[PDB]
Amino acid sequence: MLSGLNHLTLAVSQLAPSVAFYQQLLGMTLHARWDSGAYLSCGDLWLCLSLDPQRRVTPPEESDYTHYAFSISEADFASFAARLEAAGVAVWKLNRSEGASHYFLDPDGHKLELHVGSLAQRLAACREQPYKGMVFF
Amino acid sequence: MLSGLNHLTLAVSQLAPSVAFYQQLLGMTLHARWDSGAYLSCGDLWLCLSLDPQRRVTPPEESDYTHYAFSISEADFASFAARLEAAGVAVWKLNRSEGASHYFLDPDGHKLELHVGSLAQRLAACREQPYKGMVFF
Ligand SMILES: c1ccc2c(c1)CCNC2
Ligand SMILES: [Mn+2]
Ligand SMILES: [Mn+2]
Repeated sequence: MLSGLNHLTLAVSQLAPSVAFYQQLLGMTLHARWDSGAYLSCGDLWLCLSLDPQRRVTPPEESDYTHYAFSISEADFASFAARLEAAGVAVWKLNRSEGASHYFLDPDGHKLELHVGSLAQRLAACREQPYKGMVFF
Repeated sequence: MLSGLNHLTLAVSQLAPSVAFYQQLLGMTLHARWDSGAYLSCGDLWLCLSLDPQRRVTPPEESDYTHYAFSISEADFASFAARLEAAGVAVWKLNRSEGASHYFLDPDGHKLELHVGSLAQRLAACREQPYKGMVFF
């Protein structure tokens, strides 16, 4: 039986700028780094950055909608989003189609998101403003 | 301040086979489905499947090392791997690291993993046998 996400591994093209992005800019905890990777945590999330010569810096119009959202409180959301904007972090989406979210890119174009709210809260919001064809189980 | 992973969204080329894979084969709970996506949970993980015509069915040689690992107990690992094998699910890598791992592909070629073990366990093993260039913080 599967019980959750054990870890997220992101391939990165340049290890040091990626470590800086996740640790310095996003505030995640850096536990270890080596010549070809790093281990970080974000709350209970284990994040692995893996130096991969195959990773390409990918513009958002070239990649699909696969993305990774990080939880933030309602009190912290706007100032964190505004700080990323002021720091020049690139974006990839503007329309809030799934609640209070800020969509931004990592240095390699991994699609990231700040989001306020749980799945339960999402489902409750969708009952009032459902997607097309939506069924709840 | 970021407090964890809020959700993982996978772009999928065909919604029905992806729902079958995550719900029926992998045993995740399906909470809602709409014409262009679905919401599932796996323990604390909120998974979103998003129907995306830009998703290519991608051979593993043509994608980078970015991947998503799910937690499973040691006791359940071998029978779950055998279930995936019986279903004909392709493997993209053999395990050569600490902790049991099974590296398998989803219908669109998303790189998945079953892993037994925490970040703390990995760090303890690395302290005893550090990777080349490893520094701890
Ligand atoms: C460094 C960074 C990430 C990973 C590994 C090593 C081995 C297991 N799969 C994930
Ligand atoms: Mn999202
Ligand atoms: Mn892994």
